[PDB]
Amino acid sequence: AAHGSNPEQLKHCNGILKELLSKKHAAYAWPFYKPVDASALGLHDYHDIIKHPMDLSTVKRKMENRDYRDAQEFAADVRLMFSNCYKYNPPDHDVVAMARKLQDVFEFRYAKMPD
Amino acid sequence: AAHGSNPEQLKHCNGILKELLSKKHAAYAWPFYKPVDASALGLHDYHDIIKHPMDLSTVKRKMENRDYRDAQEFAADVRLMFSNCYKYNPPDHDVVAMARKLQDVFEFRYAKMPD
Ligand SMILES: O=c1nc(Nc2cccc(Cl)c2)oc2cc(Cl)oc(=O)c12
Ligand SMILES: O=c1nc(Nc2cccc(Cl)c2)oc2cc(Cl)oc(=O)c12
Repeated sequence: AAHGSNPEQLKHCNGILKELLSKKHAAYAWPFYKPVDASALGLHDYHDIIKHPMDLSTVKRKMENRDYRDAQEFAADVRLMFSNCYKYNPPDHDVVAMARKLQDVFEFRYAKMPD
Repeated sequence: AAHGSNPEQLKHCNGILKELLSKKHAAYAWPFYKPVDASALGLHDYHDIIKHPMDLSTVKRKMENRDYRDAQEFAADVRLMFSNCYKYNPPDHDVVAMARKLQDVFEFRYAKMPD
């Protein structure tokens, strides 16, 4: 159901995406810039636990390829990225605190979606 | 695409839903128990700002009526509820702090989804 709102809402999503990637948030966004390299980090159970990896460079490639048909699809991916982090890591890990901070940035601006 | 996982994942979702409704979290979940009554609260702009209201009693009715076909649909509704709160209220409002606490409960247990 391609709504006329979809392109305008996808622009807002792209703006959020640019912000998450910006230096404003780099101190806590950086773990999510690129796909988790499980072997390089010694996390040999990561791909058994996480069945759908996601990261901001993948979200960016999808946006640039016009893969997302609506804001909801884009939001599901960004939230999947954070969920994977909450699934794999103990709740008191530093990367979890970073994920919650970035997700806070994401959720509050996603909530400002034009409609 | 009804996967064989969908009913088992929908059980996990129903467990999350029961937990969000439980007395364990009542001190911060209560604003989300029932649909926002905008007139009763004097929020005469609420339904201009919020185009898709959502609350836990609606999520519960949908679950009981077998409206959700998958965990993703259920998660989109719960997150919509929180997003509506972040959209309408100033970020330093008490209800926003409550929403973030409840959403924390939701996201960390949603991340434990069987798969
Ligand atoms: O989201 C994650 N991002 C990262 N980034 C990362 C961390 C250290 C070095 C480099 Cl090059 C990248 O690593 C993770 C490790 C674990 Cl255990 O879980 C995760 O969810 C993530
Ligand atoms: O989610 C919300 N839940 C509530 N509950 C609520 C608040 C006071 C009394 C009663 Cl009976 C219910 O009120 C809200 C007011 C505003 Cl401004 O925004 C909101 O998002 C919400």
